[PDB]
Amino acid sequence: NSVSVDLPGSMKVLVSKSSNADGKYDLIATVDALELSGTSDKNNGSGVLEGVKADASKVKLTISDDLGQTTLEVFKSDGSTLVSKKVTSKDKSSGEEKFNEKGEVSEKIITRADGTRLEYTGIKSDGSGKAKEVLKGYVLEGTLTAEKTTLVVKEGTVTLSKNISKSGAVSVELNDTDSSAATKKTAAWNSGTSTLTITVNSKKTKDLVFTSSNTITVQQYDSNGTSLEGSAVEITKLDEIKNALK
Repeated sequence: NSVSVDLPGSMKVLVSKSSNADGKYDLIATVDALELSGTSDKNNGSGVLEGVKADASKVKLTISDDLGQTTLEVFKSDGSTLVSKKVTSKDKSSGEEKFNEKGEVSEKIITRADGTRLEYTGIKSDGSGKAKEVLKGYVLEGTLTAEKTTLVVKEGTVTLSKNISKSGAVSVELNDTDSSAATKKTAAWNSGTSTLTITVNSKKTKDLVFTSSNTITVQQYDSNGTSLEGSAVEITKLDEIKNALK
């Protein structure tokens, strides 16, 4: 008469209806094809379950006390060193890591609640590596250091750099090697509205907004260079970012 409990990370746990003589509850779960089991001092499905892979790697599922978060770990066959770790947090975002022989992270894939991703690969012991942000319709590529992620789009002599600091703060910059005052793009970043305003020949030409929904929109200014015109258009493909940089 166990009770099924729904968990973050698309998993379920069965918890015993009543406790044992020690006051503890039995837990069972099946993850992929793997049977895991454990015992808990709570009655709600939280606690620790363990099992093994067919190749003898140890597996542990840890469910936080309030059911808000789950962690699914795989270890070497003696249980000592991590091989992989997936944490699903209470917003249903996830972080999935792989580790090298010394337990150092070598890959980290972050999936946000909206499905956009940050993919960090080839991570070295200094926390540097390759980076990709996977948006709806397009990807942005660049690098990771312990200070920031920098994602880069090039168009003509313009380079657009989207920075995500180690703290998560976004900033964007634009650099153009065009020397002609008539055509050279410059830009200013407004952190309060997450907006990059591009200027050419001393007039504002467009606002690129990096939204909290992990989209980018573009809106043009009137020929006066002071009032926005029309309405902002959501970028759907990388070509449209490049178009905004022409």
